[PDB]
Amino acid sequence: DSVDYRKKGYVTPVKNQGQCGSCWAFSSVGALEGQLKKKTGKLLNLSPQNLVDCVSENDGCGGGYMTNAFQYVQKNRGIDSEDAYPYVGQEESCMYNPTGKAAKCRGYREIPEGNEKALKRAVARVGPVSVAIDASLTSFQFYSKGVYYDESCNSDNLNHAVLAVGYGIQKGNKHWIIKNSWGENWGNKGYILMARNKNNACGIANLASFPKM
Ligand SMILES: N#Cc1nc(CCCN2CCCCC2)cc(C2CCCCCC2)n1
Repeated sequence: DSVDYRKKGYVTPVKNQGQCGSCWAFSSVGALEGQLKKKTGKLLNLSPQNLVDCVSENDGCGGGYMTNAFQYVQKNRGIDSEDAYPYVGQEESCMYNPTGKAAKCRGYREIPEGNEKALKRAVARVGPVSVAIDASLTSFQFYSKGVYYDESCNSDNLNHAVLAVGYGIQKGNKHWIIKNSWGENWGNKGYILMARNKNNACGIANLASFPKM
């Protein structure tokens, strides 16, 4: 009763957003990449920078919503690849070119708010899902091993965007496998296991969505 999409080729390497508020763009490109692999049998790194620069409804390096990024890729008729529109860590003018186009989107669906059952179904039936969490605690930041649970985590304080790449159980502890964008150096090779079915720990199911392809 588990899945790990890193084993299935749905997940690109861990990235480092640096000192830009673009976690949302990495979340979005990660969910898009998964769907590229689901639909086509192959994926590639997609461009966070395209999103930071071209999604005007978001705040570039000052934050943004994944749903807005998916809406943008749909309306735009594409998103460039990372290699075609590479990541520079700051907002620049929108320089999207359809010649670099690597993925398309025909909408998105939002998981019902606070429902981890629905989220589990979504991860099983779609693949990697974009989620948002309270990552503000010192204990999240210094995570290294095991299943992260902190009683101080605030589910109404969503301040960081990440990506659910699977679920399972470790040492009796149900978990979400979370891909972050703080470099491979952070956590466990850029990954964190977060508590699953512990009353929506850190608001994991409060802002969950995936792109349609
Ligand atoms: N990276 C990323 C990222 N950075 C910010 C900027 C805040 C900077 N802030 C400055 C003071 C210290 C704490 C961080 C906001 C968000 C999103 C949160 C998750 C869901 C809703 C969408 C917005 N993500």
